[PDB]
Amino acid sequence: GNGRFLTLKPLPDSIIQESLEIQQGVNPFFIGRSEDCNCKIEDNRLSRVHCFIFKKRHAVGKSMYESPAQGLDDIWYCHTGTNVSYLNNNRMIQGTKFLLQDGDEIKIIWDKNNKFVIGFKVEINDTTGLFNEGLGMLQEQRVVLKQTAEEKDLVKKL
Repeated sequence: GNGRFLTLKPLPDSIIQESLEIQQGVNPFFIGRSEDCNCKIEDNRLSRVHCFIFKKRHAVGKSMYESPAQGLDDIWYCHTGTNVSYLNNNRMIQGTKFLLQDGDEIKIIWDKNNKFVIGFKVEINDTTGLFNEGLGMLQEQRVVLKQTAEEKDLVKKL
């Protein structure tokens, strides 16, 4: 783990076959058409801050012993593109936050007529104090969350 905590690899299933590497030091990782986005994807439909993956400290209870997930950090995928995105089987409109599990393929654009399909595979190599890495633990909860003024601020800087 030289620095790349998470690796987003736009796989062949995606119009673009490149590899993106999020660094533990980079939070949140911005994605879109304009390289400004830490992540780089050239999709005419994509936007400047098409979407970004943000990292937050996992909210847990009180550990009265020696156990993990005692306040570590989780990685949330935050879609900011008007073209909406799809992760596994969840919808994510511009202004949503989603939990990212190791080996998560996120599709940011799918066109039936234009045959435009995108999708990157999240591969976590380094765990920068992650409660797990992003795949959670026990009863997986894959639900789309709503973005707030806080997340909106992150994109303000990009």
